[PDB]
Amino acid sequence: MLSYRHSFHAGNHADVLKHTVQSLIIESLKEKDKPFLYLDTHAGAGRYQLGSEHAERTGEYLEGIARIWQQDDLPAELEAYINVVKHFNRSGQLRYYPGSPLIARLLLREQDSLQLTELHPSDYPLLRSEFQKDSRARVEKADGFQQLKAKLPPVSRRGLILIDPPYEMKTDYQAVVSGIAEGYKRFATGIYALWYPVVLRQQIKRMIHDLEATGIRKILQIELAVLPDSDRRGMTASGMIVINPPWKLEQQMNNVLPWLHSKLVPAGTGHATVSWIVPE
Ligand SMILES: Nc1ncnc2c1ncn2[C@@H]1O[C@H](CSCC[C@H](N)C(=O)O)[C@@H](O)[C@H]1O
Ligand SMILES: Nc1ncnc2c1ncn2[C@@H]1O[C@H](COP(=O)(O)O)[C@@H](O)[C@H]1O
Ligand code: NA
Repeated sequence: MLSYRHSFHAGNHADVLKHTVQSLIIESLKEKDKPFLYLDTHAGAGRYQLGSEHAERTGEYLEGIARIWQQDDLPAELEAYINVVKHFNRSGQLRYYPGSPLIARLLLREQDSLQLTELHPSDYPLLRSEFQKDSRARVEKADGFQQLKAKLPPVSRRGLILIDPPYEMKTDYQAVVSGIAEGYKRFATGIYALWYPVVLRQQIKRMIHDLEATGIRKILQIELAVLPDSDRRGMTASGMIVINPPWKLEQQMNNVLPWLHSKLVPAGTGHATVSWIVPE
């Protein structure tokens, strides 16, 4: 029961990919003056201490955000994201990492809104504090999957829905698919971004098969692996599955994925790909 702590992983290569994609979608949504909703089902604490015992135990951020945030040849597509990270580390030392809600908080406009949920009794109060002074946001201690029913469609009728569970419970692999189906039924023009870990490739193949079976079209897959697939314990890769991606996203990812992979994976192992699960 909610034993997962994101602090162990905050700012690792999966977070870099996830937040790169999140930021690019937000920038696309901002192109039109009309307001939109940012809905984060599994929101986390908001920000993470990289000097914490958890972060330093794995040191995963050292192979993630650390490898790109001070690069002089940073691709333009990453500027919005990296500028948020720099805002939280103005000393130039890498000490704090902004989670999805804070990236959203700093990229959204005055007219936009945020709806965030987190169940963990350490992380929810921290998330609440991050948004006490920002009336654009609503933060609730409740099941994120339920929000795909309760909060869609938004009155603004525009939005990004980030679904980023920890997959501590293996039912998550089914729940993300059923949850997307329910949300899509209520709000078919929404942009849905689903993060997934590759611990067992067969789990992911089954998940993608289930997603195809919903009949939903226009499904883009973006994956970055630091190691080839393995049956061993660890996560060798992660990806973003994006439903209704903005028209530029595929090209933007083709522009930045090789650079990202070269920086995050100096040994050149694994892969990085963008492809359609379901076209048109
Ligand atoms: N059913 C559920 N509803 C809401 N939060 C959940 C949940 N099950 C697990 N969680 C929380 O989901 C989170 C996944 S990590 C979230 C990271 C965040 N989206 C970011 O990018 O920074 C954990 O904080 C965990 O406590
Ligand atoms: N966000 C993440 N980033 C990197 N590794 C992760 C993440 N979530 C889970 N893992 C790893 O995936 C493996 C399987 O998780 P578990 O079975 O819960 O230990 C463990 O090695 C975890 O550390
Ligand atoms: Na996770």
